[PDB]
Amino acid sequence: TIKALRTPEERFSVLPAFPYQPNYVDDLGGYESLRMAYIDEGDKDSEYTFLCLHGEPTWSYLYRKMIPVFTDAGHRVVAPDLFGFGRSDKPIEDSVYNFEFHRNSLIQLIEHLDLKNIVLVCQDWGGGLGLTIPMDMQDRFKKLIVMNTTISNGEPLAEAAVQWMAFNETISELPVAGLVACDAGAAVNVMDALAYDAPFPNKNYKVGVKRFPQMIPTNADDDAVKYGLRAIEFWSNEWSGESFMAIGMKDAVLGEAAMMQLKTVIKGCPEPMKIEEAGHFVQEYGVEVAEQALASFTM
Amino acid sequence: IKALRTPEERFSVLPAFPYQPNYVDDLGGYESLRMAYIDEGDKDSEYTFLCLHGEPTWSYLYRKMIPVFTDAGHRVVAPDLFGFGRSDKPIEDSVYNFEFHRNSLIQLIEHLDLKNIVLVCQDWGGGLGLTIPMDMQDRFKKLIVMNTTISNGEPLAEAAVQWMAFNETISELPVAGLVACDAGAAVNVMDALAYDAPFPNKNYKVGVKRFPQMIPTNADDDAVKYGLRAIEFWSNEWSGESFMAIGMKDAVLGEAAMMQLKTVIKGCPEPMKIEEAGHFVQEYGVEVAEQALASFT
Amino acid sequence: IKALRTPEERFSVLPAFPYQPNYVDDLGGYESLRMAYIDEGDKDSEYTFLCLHGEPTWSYLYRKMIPVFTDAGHRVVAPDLFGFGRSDKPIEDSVYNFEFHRNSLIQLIEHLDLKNIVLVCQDWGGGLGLTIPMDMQDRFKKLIVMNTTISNGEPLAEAAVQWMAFNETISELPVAGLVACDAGAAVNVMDALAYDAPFPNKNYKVGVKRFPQMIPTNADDDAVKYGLRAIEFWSNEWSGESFMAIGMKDAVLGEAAMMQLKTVIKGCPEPMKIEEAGHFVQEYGVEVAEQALASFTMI
Amino acid sequence: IKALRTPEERFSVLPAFPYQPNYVDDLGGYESLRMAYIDEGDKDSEYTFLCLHGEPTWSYLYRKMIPVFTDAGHRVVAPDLFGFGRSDKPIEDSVYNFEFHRNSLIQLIEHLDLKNIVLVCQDWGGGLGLTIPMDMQDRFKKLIVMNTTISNGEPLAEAAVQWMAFNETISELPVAGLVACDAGAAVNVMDALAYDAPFPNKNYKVGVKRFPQMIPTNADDDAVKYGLRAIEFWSNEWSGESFMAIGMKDAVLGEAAMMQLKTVIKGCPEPMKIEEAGHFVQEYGVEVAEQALASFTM
Ligand SMILES: [Cl-]
Ligand SMILES: [Cl-]
Ligand SMILES: [Cl-]
Ligand SMILES: [Cl-]
Ligand SMILES: [Cl-]
Ligand SMILES: [Cl-]
Repeated sequence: TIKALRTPEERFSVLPAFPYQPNYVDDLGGYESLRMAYIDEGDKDSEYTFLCLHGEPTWSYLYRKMIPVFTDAGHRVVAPDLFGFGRSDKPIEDSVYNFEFHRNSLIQLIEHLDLKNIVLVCQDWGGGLGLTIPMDMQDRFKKLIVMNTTISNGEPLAEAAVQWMAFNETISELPVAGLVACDAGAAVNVMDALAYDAPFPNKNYKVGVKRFPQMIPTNADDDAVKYGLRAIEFWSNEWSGESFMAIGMKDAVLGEAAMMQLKTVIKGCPEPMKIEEAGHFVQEYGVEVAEQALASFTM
Repeated sequence: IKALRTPEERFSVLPAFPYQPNYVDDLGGYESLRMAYIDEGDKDSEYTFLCLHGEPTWSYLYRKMIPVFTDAGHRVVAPDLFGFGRSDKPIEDSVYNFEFHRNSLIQLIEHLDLKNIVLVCQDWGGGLGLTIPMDMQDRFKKLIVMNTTISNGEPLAEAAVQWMAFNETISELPVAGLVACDAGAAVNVMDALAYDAPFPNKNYKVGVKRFPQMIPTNADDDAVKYGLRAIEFWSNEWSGESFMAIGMKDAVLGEAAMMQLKTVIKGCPEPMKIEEAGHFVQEYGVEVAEQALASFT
Repeated sequence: IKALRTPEERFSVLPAFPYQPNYVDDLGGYESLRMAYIDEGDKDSEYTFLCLHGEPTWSYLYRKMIPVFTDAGHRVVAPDLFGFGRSDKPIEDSVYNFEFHRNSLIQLIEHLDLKNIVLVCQDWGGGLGLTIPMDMQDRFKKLIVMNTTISNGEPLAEAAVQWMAFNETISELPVAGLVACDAGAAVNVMDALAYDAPFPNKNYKVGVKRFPQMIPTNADDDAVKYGLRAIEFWSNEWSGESFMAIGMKDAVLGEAAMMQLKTVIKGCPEPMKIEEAGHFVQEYGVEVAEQALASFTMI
Repeated sequence: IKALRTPEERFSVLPAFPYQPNYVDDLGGYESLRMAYIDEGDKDSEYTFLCLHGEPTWSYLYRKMIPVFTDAGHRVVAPDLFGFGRSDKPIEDSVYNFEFHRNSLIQLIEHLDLKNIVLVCQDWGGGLGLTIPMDMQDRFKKLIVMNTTISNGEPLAEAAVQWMAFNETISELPVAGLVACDAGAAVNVMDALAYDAPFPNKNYKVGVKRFPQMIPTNADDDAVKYGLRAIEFWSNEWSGESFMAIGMKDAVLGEAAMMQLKTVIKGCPEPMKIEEAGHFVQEYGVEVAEQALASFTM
């Protein structure tokens, strides 16, 4: 009963670099009839499942270069499109989108597919949300691949983050393909730009895109920080898995400085892979990340 | 003419393009269709740089070049074609064609009574604009030409055919995406905002859709009829100064196309070849405007 | 012939080019001048990819292409021209000329009795190499061609004249600098080390100095005499398959020069145009090797 | 001091750096070792921008910044360190060390009697230069800092250790190659020529070889002794204005290392973060010089 738009299917008819048939779930508890799209590739009896979480303003298409590396190695991959993104349904009311709304959708998806032996792969809000999940499902998660992201700790926001919020407030709507192409350079072509704009025929479809910047916590009393501080405890003290970090250096907000701070709270995190040519959207340079992660790991 | 006007709020964040736009809505034949244009520098300047955009851009594309020209004491006129920028946008596909666009520019030129014109063009800016001086010879003095072509009715290159099929298969062209993909580090997200600004949705993009369809496949197309006469004009009648800048990272209208063009422009000096620039040469255009001016008398 | 041999210690750090070099020091006419060449793949392979470098490179330039060819079951031969790479380096200016280089390659071909050759060339690799098949038509089956030209005697374009004057004004050409400037992110500092490795000082660079001087300024030059015959061969006699890849960021031998070249190669398909590649196309050469092979009927 | 002088013909093609060099060869302690330096702008300018290069560069690195400073009515002094640029080049390994370099700069400063100094530094330029104001407090007014660090004795990051082992294992460092790899499109072949110009062969590169060897691995090192006293100075005694520009494409002294540095510079505003710039920030330095000047009260 949540008012939402479904992106017309013709928007997805030209996706040559992402040739997976999407799967759908529309009975997640609390979200009844809101349909979540997700990629599911590799053998269901694979030992390990790579759960690949996107953020703002992307979808599972972002993971198109990483997915084949994981499936070539004999693993399963699950890459959902968050509500408001990709091929998932898109609520049209501002207030529906929040930290809890997104986090719980992922928790429900995980329990719906009964995912186990999970390698969490995350970036941006993918990590902001996703890194807060294993603490409440410890037996499901075994390893972590982390890219440009952060866990909210409630500290005053850096100028770059504040500027980002004010930008998204002032503009008519965010140019989604524009933003990604500006970040990724030669790693994104016009076919990719088409794919990134595909979910959003107009601004009525971009309420989730509008809401993510507004959701960045400005005080310690936000859900993002409440969950965040518990997660930091989990990765520092409870976590006993293997991790791998890849940093896109051309990121003024969640680049090297923010990632190294994050590394300090992930117990066992080895030396990060630092990709000088990569921006915030690390997965556009993600073949070598997926290869090196796998080589580093004991599968 | 049935058309949409882009809401003004779309243009409220343009820090790199701080000109107040001018408007004309009584061009002969286009009555009530409002054309937006930049007009900067002293009206009594010796020379006027007439800067013509193509697909899928607007006068914003010239924002780096304009200050170079005005700093040197000249006037600049940079119109937004109908279907683009802040101009009105016809909603019927048949309204857009080679004559529709060419005549709009001819009318604008006569309306402002532009004289001592330095034609600056690229893409359809040139496809159209390079066909104009032959029919108004005394108004044009010099030429700055960037990645463009004059239609000659020859077989289409494979890249151009692929471009047409792309635009016919997709839902709509990702405007900011395309420019950002082409121009790399020369374009930021504020620029992407500007390029997407004219087009709240695909109903505003009928002109953007039509440009690729207009690429001529028949020697009886107006583009080629005008085109062949233009080639004669630049080769035999033109007596002005010219300067060419080539964005090398262009698979359709790059070096090969530009060198062929140079052969038909009498007096055209050695081109400036910008290895880092793509099709949208004006995003690398400060040094083009500087070198053009230094080369010119 | 008086020459210098680059000290072996210069080549001790080449992790991206882990082939043991072969040597030949009794090529007819070049007695005791030792030519280095890579030779990889089964000797009885159907086809041999003969990969010719130009100014101021060596077989290292082909390091990304070689594994693609050998992983498809073919043999690869990549010589270092005299004055370059691991080959011996004549110290007298006059020894280097079009005939000197061309004949060394002809002698190497006969010495190894190479047959079923796929000619891979660029720069002087092509300027020289594209003139060889007309005098050994039975040996050559296919062609992979990148930013190069065949001399026709026409007045030189301004860029080429500027290149000759710049070479003749400077103390010496900065070898690694030039390649790194051209190839961008496709070359790292380990690659720069490899490109500087042949040349401890300018006494080793007489061949490097001579190549720009050899660009023909009169139609009686050997480059043009052989050149015009070659043009006839590719346009009327040649009956093989070809594939052309153009590095677009090349102000001298880019798109315009390569399209002119295409007109004289009978059967040459639509070129692969690489927007991110410069003159040194082989630094972007994985995809060139892959696509060449896919385009070819390798039987 | 046994040294080589780069033959003058090496510098005959420098169209992007058309300043006539000045020389001093009687710096106290340095025998007749001749140091080259650029000195532009009016000699009586209020402020002098002292622009310090590091490994493996010279004053040429500052060619894009110098005109911005001189256009604004200021003086610029940009020395070539001994072993670099047009300066003389000791041929013995042990002559190069932290003290050797630091004292050369102190002597140059006292020789020209430089006064209202804006310290501009990067790499060893900062490693050395940032340790000088604490012993000449009255002569320094402001700071422009780019990808650099002050030695604190803490464990080396893996990338730094790898950098040292690289320089040990190779025949010699490809100087133009390294700079071109870092700066990309901001450097052309004419620039590559300028960067290789000081070094006809490895005999001229002893200072280039020695800088990586000089990186301190633990707290027992002159770099760190000076370093820890400098950190105190910038944190507690410094009262001037500062401006930081970070080249983000730097795996060693990029955003993480620069933000750590910012914490010890009292009054250091938000850094300018240049996504396209590498370690050699000055190759992207026009906008750094412009924004520094706009940020400053002079
Ligand atoms: Cl719907
Ligand atoms: Cl949808
Ligand atoms: Cl966000
Ligand atoms: Cl078009
Ligand atoms: Cl040459
Ligand atoms: Cl160092």
